Amino acid sequence: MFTGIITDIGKVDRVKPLNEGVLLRIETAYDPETIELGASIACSGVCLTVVALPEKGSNARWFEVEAWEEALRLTTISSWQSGRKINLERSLKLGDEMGGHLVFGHVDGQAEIVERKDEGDAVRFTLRAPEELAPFIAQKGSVALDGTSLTVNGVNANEFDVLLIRHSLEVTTWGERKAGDKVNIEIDQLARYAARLAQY
Amino acid sequence: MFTGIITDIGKVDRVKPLNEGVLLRIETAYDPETIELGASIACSGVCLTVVALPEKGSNARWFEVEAWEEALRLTTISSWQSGRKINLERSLKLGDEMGGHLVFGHVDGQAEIVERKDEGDAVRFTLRAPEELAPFIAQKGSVALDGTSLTVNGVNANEFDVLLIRHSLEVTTWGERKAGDKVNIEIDQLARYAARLAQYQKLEH
Amino acid sequence: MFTGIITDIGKVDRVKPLNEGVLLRIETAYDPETIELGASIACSGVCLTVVALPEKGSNARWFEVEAWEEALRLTTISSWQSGRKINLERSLKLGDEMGGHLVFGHVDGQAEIVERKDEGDAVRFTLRAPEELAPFIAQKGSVALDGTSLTVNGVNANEFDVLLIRHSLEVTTWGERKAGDKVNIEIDQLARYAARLAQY
Ligand SMILES: O=c1[nH]c(NC[C@H](O)[C@H](O)[C@H](O)CO)c([N+](=O)[O-])c(=O)[nH]1
Ligand SMILES: O=c1[nH]c(NC[C@H](O)[C@H](O)[C@H](O)CO)c([N+](=O)[O-])c(=O)[nH]1
Ligand SMILES: O=c1[nH]c(NC[C@H](O)[C@H](O)[C@H](O)CO)c([N+](=O)[O-])c(=O)[nH]1
Ligand SMILES: O=c1[nH]c(NC[C@H](O)[C@H](O)[C@H](O)CO)c([N+](=O)[O-])c(=O)[nH]1
Ligand SMILES: O=c1[nH]c(NC[C@H](O)[C@H](O)[C@H](O)CO)c([N+](=O)[O-])c(=O)[nH]1
Ligand SMILES: O=c1[nH]c(NC[C@H](O)[C@H](O)[C@H](O)CO)c([N+](=O)[O-])c(=O)[nH]1
Repeated sequence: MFTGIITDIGKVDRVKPLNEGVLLRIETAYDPETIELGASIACSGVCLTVVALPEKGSNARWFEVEAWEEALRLTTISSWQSGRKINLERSLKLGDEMGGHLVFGHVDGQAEIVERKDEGDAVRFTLRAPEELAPFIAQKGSVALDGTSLTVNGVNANEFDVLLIRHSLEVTTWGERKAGDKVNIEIDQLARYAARLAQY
Repeated sequence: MFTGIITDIGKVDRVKPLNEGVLLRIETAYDPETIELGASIACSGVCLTVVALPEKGSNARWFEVEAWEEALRLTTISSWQSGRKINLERSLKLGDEMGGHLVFGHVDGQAEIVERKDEGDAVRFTLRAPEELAPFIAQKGSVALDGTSLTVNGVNANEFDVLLIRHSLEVTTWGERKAGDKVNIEIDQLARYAARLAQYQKLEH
Repeated sequence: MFTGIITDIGKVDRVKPLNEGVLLRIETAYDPETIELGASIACSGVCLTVVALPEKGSNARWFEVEAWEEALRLTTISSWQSGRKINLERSLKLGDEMGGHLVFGHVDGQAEIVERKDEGDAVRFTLRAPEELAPFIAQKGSVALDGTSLTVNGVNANEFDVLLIRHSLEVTTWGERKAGDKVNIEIDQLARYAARLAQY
């Protein structure tokens, strides 16, 4: 589990093909001495488990993860190539506060940025989400876009807007986002359960 | 408390029947110096208390647990024989990373594997959950199956699917699971809070 | 921080009025050499700081704490008189085992015991929760009642059930608890998250 508070901008070093999957090497500012093997890291909102770390003595700062069929089909990982900057977040530690938005790294699909407009030192992004996600939006709660916890402001069916503040643009990949870009979308976990309960 | 991140594959050494209970001796890779009597260890998702350990200074690596009436009835434990491989997880300590979700080790019942499909080096498992548990299983939600924190992908009535990654298949008992097998199911406690608010709001109006 | 695993039954020796507060002197079985000035101790679920200790060379086994407006308003502290037995728990350190659940020692309010019923070695307590907390008390959920980590056995409107085992009744103030008694209530992190989302 995560909080959607991005702590690093990672970089895709290499993409290696696996049997119906990809091996991703991600460059990070995180100390590999603080990353245990098997740790869960949210990579642009995708929960992935660390499978390899640099050799003892090596000055390299990377971690390796494996993205399989569900992650490839639904997430932006399908388009990831060497040089791609990605949002990073470490798992929530027992004792730390949960905050206003829990993020599990279970992305529903890809939302598309249709408009980017500057509003002072902040940037308003207008997005379109897959049709099936529309009833979860309009509820105007919090959403995880590329692993970033964001408040849903205006809504028109499957179209919605988010306001990215100066700090968020600086410390996340949102500073380089533009119209046409695909982002990972994760609907609020409690809202998922509430909607599933409503079916019965 | 647990997170559903399996850290060892234990092996059932001894199965001893007691008065409405069973004494289980589990061989483990865990350091005996890290385990004290009264410790809680999730055994294939079942929270069990350590009742016996090897002698002070011994190199033997095992721990004993007792599964009573509730555990024997709701869980897969009733079928556990000597040689059975089980998923193991230590209780969360202050400051430990919660890699999965909040897992309590309180198994709600048993889910049956209806299909095992290869997805390259990953494996898709289709499961049938008890009817009562179905409203708590949501698409892209969390579930603890044999104590393993997993993302629920598709859901159709009381049937749902999960994708077991290569890493999980290698470090858990999921690598040997097949169609027809019964697994321990613990629905996400977060779903109970959604059900509670909906129950309170219904009683209100 | 705390886990809800009570380690001592303290006794209130003195209740002294302060300017906009209350000073409490608590007798404890804790080793006096292990209690340092400024240490956090959960007193019937209320996180309070040690303000005074016995002087150099004294054999006395007490500690002093100060309760302010928030604690006096929300907790049972306002009703505490000399001779009152209270649950005690020392603060956790990074890496400590957590036998109960995550307890911050920040009580949300007071729950009232409406019924006490024997069930073999165990005792079933029925409690009335404040209306603001009631929609966030769910079955199988963890709750801190008088600082004791307990599982919610059943729910019904504003009422909920907890089952107190023989050991818990023996080592905590729950053994002397009766119908009509007010207890401190602290909802867990999941309940707090659900309450925060409903508030938003
Ligand atoms: O393919 C993977 N999926 C994993 N999880 C599920 C994944 O997050 C979802 O399939 C994705 O978010 C799309 O829903 C992984 N871990 O959890 O560690 C992992 O390492 N690899
Ligand atoms: O720019 C924003 N940051 C927000 N949150 C903080 C953001 O998640 C972090 O700054 C970022 O993840 C980097 O840590 C928002 N909400 O939480 O709703 C929001 O609407 N906009
Ligand atoms: O039978 C037992 N049940 C226990 N707990 C409840 C058990 O987890 C559930 O009965 C089971 O998960 C089914 O719901 C134990 N501990 O908690 O330690 C234990 O040692 N033995
Ligand atoms: O195989 C998977 N592992 C996952 N997580 C990690 C898994 O719990 C551990 O690898 C395992 O418990 C061993 O530590 C998943 N998600 O978290 O979503 C998932 O969907 N599939
Ligand atoms: O009145 C006090 N409140 C304190 N904390 C907050 C207190 O726990 C809450 O007000 C109470 O639990 C009600 O929410 C103290 N410390 O933390 O040390 C203290 O010493 N005194
Ligand atoms: O009597 C109980 N003790 C429980 N836990 C142990 C209790 O917190 C301690 O015995 C006590 O705090 C003294 O250390 C319970 N749960 O944890 O759920 C419970 O429901 N009932």
